[PDB]
Amino acid sequence: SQAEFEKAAEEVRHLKTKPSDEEMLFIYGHYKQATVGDINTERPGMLDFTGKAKWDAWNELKGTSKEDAMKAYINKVEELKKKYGI
Ligand SMILES: [Cl-]
Ligand SMILES: [Cl-]
Ligand SMILES: [Pb+2]
Ligand SMILES: [Zn+2]
Repeated sequence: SQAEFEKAAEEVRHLKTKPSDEEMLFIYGHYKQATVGDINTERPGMLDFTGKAKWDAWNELKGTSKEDAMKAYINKVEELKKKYGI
């Protein structure tokens, strides 16, 4: 639900240990897919590697519905809370 999505977006900021870059990109990609939906931008160029990594994570989810990305985002945050603590 929307209230669960809001709770998860808050709780993920409070993990006691920083998740891996892969976990952080799962969170970023699904957050975008659950809100904007399919990627609507061009991949960052030049030396913006942080931007390219985020873009690639969101691009891989093209086709996923907002509702399914939201559910996966919430589930991942709950997984991260159990893994790292809050
Ligand atoms: Cl890193
Ligand atoms: Cl589904
Ligand atoms: Pb579905
Ligand atoms: Zn907070």
